[PDB]
Amino acid sequence: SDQEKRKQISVRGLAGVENVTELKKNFNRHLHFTLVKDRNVATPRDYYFALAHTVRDHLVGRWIRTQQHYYEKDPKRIYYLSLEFYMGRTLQNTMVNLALENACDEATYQLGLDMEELEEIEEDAGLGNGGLGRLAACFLDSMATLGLAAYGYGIRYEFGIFNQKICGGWQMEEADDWLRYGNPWEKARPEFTLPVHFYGRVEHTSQGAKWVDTQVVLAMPYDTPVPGYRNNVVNTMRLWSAKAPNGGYIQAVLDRNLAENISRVLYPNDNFFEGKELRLKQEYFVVAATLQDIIRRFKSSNFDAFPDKVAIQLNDTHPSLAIPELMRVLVDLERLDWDKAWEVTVKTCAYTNHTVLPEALERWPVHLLETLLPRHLQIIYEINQRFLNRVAAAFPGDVDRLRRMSLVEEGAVKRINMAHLCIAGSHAVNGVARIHSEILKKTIFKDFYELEPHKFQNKTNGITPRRWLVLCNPGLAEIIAERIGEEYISDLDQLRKLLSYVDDEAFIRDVAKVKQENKLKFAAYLEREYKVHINPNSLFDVQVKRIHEYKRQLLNCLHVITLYNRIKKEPNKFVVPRTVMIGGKAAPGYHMAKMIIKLITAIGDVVNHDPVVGDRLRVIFLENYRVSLAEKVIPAADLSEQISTAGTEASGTGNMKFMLNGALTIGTMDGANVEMAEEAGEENFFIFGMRVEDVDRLDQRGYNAQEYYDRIPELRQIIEQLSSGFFSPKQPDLFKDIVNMLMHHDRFKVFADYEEYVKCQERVSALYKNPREWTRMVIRNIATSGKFSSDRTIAQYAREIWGVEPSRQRLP
Amino acid sequence: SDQEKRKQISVRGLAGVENVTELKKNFNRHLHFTLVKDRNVATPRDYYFALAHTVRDHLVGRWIRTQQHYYEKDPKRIYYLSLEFYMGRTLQNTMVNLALENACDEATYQLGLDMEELEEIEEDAGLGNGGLGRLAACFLDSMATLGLAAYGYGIRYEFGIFNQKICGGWQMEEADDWLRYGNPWEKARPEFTLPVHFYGRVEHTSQGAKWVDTQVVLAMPYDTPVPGYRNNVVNTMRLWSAKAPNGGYIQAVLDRNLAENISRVLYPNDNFFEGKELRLKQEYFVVAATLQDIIRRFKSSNFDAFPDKVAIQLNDTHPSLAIPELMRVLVDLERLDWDKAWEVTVKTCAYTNHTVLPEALERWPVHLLETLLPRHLQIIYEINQRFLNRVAAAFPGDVDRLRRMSLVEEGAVKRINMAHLCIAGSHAVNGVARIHSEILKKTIFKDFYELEPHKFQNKTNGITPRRWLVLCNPGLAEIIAERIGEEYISDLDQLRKLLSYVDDEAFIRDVAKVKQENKLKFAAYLEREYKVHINPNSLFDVQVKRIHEYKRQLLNCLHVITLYNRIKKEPNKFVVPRTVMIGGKAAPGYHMAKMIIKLITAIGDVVNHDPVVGDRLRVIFLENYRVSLAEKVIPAADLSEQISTAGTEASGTGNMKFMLNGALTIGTMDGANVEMAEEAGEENFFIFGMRVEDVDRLDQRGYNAQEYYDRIPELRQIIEQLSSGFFSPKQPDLFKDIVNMLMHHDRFKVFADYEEYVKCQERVSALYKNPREWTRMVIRNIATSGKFSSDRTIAQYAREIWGVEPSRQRLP
Ligand SMILES: CC[n+]1c(C)c(C(=O)OC(C)C)c(-c2ccccc2Cl)c(C(=O)O)c1C(=O)O
Ligand SMILES: CC[n+]1c(C)c(C(=O)OC(C)C)c(-c2ccccc2Cl)c(C(=O)O)c1C(=O)O
Ligand SMILES: *Cc1c(COP(=O)(O)O)cnc(C)c1O
Ligand SMILES: *Cc1c(COP(=O)(O)O)cnc(C)c1O
Ligand SMILES: Cn1c(=O)c2c(ncn2C)n(C)c1=O
Ligand SMILES: Cn1c(=O)c2c(ncn2C)n(C)c1=O
Repeated sequence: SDQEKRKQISVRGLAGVENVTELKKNFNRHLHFTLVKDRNVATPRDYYFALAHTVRDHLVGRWIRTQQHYYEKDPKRIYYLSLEFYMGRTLQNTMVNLALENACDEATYQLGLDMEELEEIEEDAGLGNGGLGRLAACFLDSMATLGLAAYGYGIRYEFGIFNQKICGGWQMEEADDWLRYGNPWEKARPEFTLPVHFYGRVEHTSQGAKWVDTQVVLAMPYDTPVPGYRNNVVNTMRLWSAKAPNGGYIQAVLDRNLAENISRVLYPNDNFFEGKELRLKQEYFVVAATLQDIIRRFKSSNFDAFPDKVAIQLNDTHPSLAIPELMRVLVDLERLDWDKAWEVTVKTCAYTNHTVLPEALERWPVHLLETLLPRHLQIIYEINQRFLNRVAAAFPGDVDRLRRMSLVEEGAVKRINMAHLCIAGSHAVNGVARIHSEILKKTIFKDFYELEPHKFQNKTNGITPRRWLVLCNPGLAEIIAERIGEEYISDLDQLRKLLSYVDDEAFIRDVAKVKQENKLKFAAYLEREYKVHINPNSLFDVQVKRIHEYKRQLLNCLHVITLYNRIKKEPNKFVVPRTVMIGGKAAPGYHMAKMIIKLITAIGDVVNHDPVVGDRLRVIFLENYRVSLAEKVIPAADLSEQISTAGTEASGTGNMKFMLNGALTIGTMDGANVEMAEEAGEENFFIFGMRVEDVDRLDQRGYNAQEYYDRIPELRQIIEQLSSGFFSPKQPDLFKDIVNMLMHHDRFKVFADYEEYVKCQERVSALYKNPREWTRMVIRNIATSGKFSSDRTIAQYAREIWGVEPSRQRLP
Repeated sequence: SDQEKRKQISVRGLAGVENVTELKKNFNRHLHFTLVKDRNVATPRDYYFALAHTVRDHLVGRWIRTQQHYYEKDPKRIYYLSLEFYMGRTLQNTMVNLALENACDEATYQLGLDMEELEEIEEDAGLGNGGLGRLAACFLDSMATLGLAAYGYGIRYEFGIFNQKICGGWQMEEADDWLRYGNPWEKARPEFTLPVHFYGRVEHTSQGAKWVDTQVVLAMPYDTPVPGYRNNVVNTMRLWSAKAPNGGYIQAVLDRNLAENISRVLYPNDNFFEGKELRLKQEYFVVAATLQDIIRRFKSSNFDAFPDKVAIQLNDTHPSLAIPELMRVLVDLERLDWDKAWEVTVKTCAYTNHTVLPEALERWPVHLLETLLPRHLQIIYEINQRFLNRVAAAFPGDVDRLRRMSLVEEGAVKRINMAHLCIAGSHAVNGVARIHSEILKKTIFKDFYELEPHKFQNKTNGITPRRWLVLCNPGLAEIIAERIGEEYISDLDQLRKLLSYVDDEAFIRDVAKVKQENKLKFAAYLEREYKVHINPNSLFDVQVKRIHEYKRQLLNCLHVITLYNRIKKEPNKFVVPRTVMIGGKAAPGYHMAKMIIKLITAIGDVVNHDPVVGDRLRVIFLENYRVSLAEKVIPAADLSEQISTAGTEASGTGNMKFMLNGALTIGTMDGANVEMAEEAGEENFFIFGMRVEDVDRLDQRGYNAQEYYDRIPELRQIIEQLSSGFFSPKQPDLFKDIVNMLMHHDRFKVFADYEEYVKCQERVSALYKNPREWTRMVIRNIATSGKFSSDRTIAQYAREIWGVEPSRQRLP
């Protein structure tokens, strides 16, 4: 009796067995009881919510069963700490991974509703800036699919990356109020709310050190379920929210907003460091809370065993404070000896580097750290002293090496090099692509690689074949399925078997049919939502990614102006029709990126209205590029632009998405482009321009953009057009800053790759003129994209870093 | 087909038929699917939520059916506009009104859970300061129970009235974060979000006037269901939330908090005007949005008929801007002629006055109104000019009357008298108790009553017998039920039949048993939650209400010190044991009220620890008095303190709650005390002190507190104790401000009612010495409390103001 009567309370029976009858029944239940509405007044969004709740209900039993499982079994747990999780929409992905997509589709049909229309109501969970944030998301999905006891820990931003609008040809930012109508996926967990301390001071009592007189901010966790692919595994992504603890009474209540501002907005900086204190607060916030929850879970089924049960993976140096924080807790609170604590920390943490550009790396002024986190700065200084002590003993007399490896950067404003802190405190540091990992060992991390070679590894990036194929390209996924089955969805290497169809007329006809369907659908979407008309019988040339100087959208601009100038030159000469699409957001305070977006639209203003050009060349800027737009435009792309200056793009992932969806790649030998060309065969790729050693040689003697301007008539014509106001009649000097940078301050040598790029583009159109051959080369790409599935990347992290074994064994 | 297939989507079948089996089934469903939890990790609060969701599900079918009904039938709609709705908890009230209390109680029993424990997890929706806010709440409940198409419109405050804590004997305020774990009762309605304009300017174009260049703030409505008593009627309370519309990008996103601050906190001022701009914003916010929604509903099944379909009731002058706003919309937007629009407005609005104290009435400086609401000030000036024109024609030559009746108050700071605006723009102005309504006609509103006598009415306040008897006092409700049935719950006048039992030994034994049970329960609650020990065999003397000078808690203080001094004087003389309880909150910036709370605890510090006093007299301050605490302490009260200075308390409602729950009243002839004494018979009451005419006479010759001090030795002793530091040893002069006020600046003549009060208290204890006679007099009170049920008050408002007929006919 009594406590035995609570056995009734169980997950035992849910909404049935996963079919149409019960699904409709539950959709109805949610529409009336959850939305307190009826068919007469239900709005489309209401219907979207009804469906989402019905679908989420299917997650619960598995969600609870999975966490119970990890508790029972107690496997080593993997913690992915990141300040970004670019998740995009969840509805379709959840249905796909639970195998409910067809049933929901039928159920909503019989209820007279259109599921596709409803799925469009859901807005992106854009809690990320780009690559790094999307990778976290692909990683969550792969770890679930691989049966890993993995937890994604981040910040629940009230406002994700701003929604971009184009006004007058310029980018205008708008707050991304994504939680306005609520979030059907998350589940708050008040009982797990934790305190995070700021400021205060440090007093050294008999015992040890004490952090006193601090300002407290509470961290409330919100759980979102992450389902593996049909294995009945549902993992958790825990995002922390800032809550105030509990000039007059009124103002004091209004001021609660100050402490809760911590989790308000995602800093919109992609590959750029801004040392704003609010950002440092967000970083410590997610770290402190996350570590408390990790230790709690560790204590609930001494610290010697911590590394055997815990793996903390740092996505960049953003959550690097986890290293000194873990030490603070172990030494200050758990009273462990410094060295034993240090051993534990290094064995627990592993750091992932995502770039090599100096401006993108974190260097926090010490004054900011001493006022905001006094004891962390003290611990960092002690970590430094003991680390430098080791290099001094390993390289006696090498004082300059000491200076270069120090965690502290002397100068006008003393700063703390976060990347150095991570290497000292992690047992593994990794690059995200073979070429990037190698550059790390030879350049920026060279000193460290010499002191501890074992520490450095490579983990080439990936994307999940679920969201990035099955989800976004059902057509491609089905034709691939009719030939080789469905086992590829969680074994992408099987795509290899498609090579056997390179000469199959049916498959060749199918691949091209699917691509043109997607191109048709995307064109319909653009005209409906933006009243933008694009020629579906043109070659879709697409470059989507954040606007950057290093990504060289500018190089792409030079090419489209060349295409236009050549046409005007020889109007009656035939050219492969092209629809050049460029999309991506610019960080708010990044002037040049904002100038580039304006140049793109400026070019379009001329090109798209020239009667002699007509249907032959259209240049359009895809507004507000985000995960959901990527799922639409990438499957409709013919040519994938991946033209970053060699050695600047650590890896790239969009490149992989394009390859997996039937697009041929034109790019440099940079990041993962190198490994993609190796997998398909360079004969099936469109590699061009300088190689890393080539830019290095150019650097040694000096890059003089004037030389290329003096030597290339076609290039001179374009710059003259830009300078003279040909693309800005009403404001002639509008692009002077772009021209000036190109001519005298181009760190990315655009002019130096112009000629080879244009010629390589000629060969792309030459191949496009032959559909059959274009299609056959596409096949050889898709068939070799298998190594770029995040399941492979994750399996390597697991076995080579975390020390855990992946598994595709389903749960009941 | 197609649209005929959507007929399936219906409320048709819910969680069954309202019994234990299905209830458990649904509680379980909610615990797993709604809370994403299971029995192993479910927290008590989780269980509280599970139950609340299960119960709320029972509301939906009725909720939808009721609104559908009003749409179909299209009755005249009643809109209750108020800046406060003191709703307290909803769980029990919902169960009670739906007749699910027993089933839920059994269902939770079989699931091994304790419903009472779970109900305590829910916190108060304290969106009110006191009487005025509670009245709105009682009114919502009565209008539902009476089958009226009524809508409560207010502001969804993120923070209700602060939670009061006592530290060092003083009140400390804490933000009331009532939405922390969510609100299971409300349902947001994004699709009904509306824009509210501020600042800007007015330009007069050909057509008319235009309000341009304004700052916009969005108003998102949240619906809470309000169930009638077992009639299947569920009405709506719509509360608006502030949302920003859509120094750098980051700061701009953080600054969204400024516009959303509008609905952040409830101003904690009870009976006091503070002209803060943020308050004016809240007032316009609720008015603008509410009126847009009202006109929408009016247009969706010309304006001549507006008054026949709409009734806007102003709870005080807080939402008075509704008058100029309705004119603005009708003239500016709907282009109606001024006079036709004015006719419409007056016929639509009716104003309710709640006080007579000058400091509690609204007078907004014109400079504040011209910058924040330029066109409203213009419309107010035009309303004034035309109103003054009428009085001038009705009283030719009376220029001073013009000056006194003007909506504009000249002087250093020109201001707008809101009360005057309401009288000019309402077809009915009403007081809240017979004596109050009469004072209005003779004093403050005299000029207006002379110009338009038809306009002035009285509507004596009430409380709902559901929350205030059935809910809070099940014991009393049951014994009353076993004698006369249950029809009284919605026909309180039936309580009259209890007079027939005044000499029934069974009933007399029962009434006293129920009261002692409640006294026992309350004592248990106080010791458990506050480790406060109270003698259950003492007479519970209780004064709970907001701390005020006019409510005279100070007079009560003088009495308890007298009780203590008399005991010390004659230690071995027998005295009726008393537990004097005083509770209530002080507005943050109200010094004297804060000094009073400190004096109360100070007195307790001496009294409660004097060994010679022992169990004979205990003085305790009930911390954080709110609706839920009222439901606990009032049913356990023996003596109800209602001692405001005659003519200051417009009506009071707590007085009614005490009478309905078996407590005898000691009070002045003020507010509704007068009508309560009339109903029970003054022989069954404990009326004392000056009458209105007595304070007026004292005012004419001047109030000299020194006279009473010179003439009353016992009074002199107390003041000497206060001044000398007897109740504040460590800080001798701690209460000098209280003494000084009493001696020379007492607007409420405490000293003048001291003697009669003490003597009247003697007669209370004389009666308490005779349980049988005390109980019989209690019976005669409860049996005559029937006129004070809000159902009666509401029925009068309906028939005499709104022009609609109440009804107890159930819906299917
Ligand atoms: C006690 C062991 N855990 C387990 C079996 C969980 C569970 O049943 O979760 C289901 C409701 C999704 C889960 C958990 C525990 C308590 C409150 C809320 C959650 Cl969510 C966690 C966690 O940290 O999240 C566990 C852990 O490990 O400490
Ligand atoms: C179209 C007529 N109304 C009606 C039958 C309602 C209803 O079915 O409500 C149920 C979901 C609780 C209700 C309504 C209408 C549209 C969206 C949300 C609500 Cl809530 C209202 C309202 O203003 O609240 C109605 C009104 O009158 O305009
Ligand atoms: C994949 C992805 C990225 C990263 O793209 P790269 O071209 O590798 O820089 C950025 N944004 C979105 C929305 C993505 O889906
Ligand atoms: C009824 C009520 C009031 C009003 O009480 P009065 O004594 O009439 O001033 C104030 N506060 C609460 C919590 C109430 O329930
Ligand atoms: C110079 N600069 C910036 O100023 C910048 C930026 N991203 C954001 N900002 C503000 N990037 C990438 C950049 O190179
Ligand atoms: C003088 N005074 C105040 O100063 C006050 C108040 N309520 C709030 N405040 C700030 N009351 C009722 C009051 O009489």
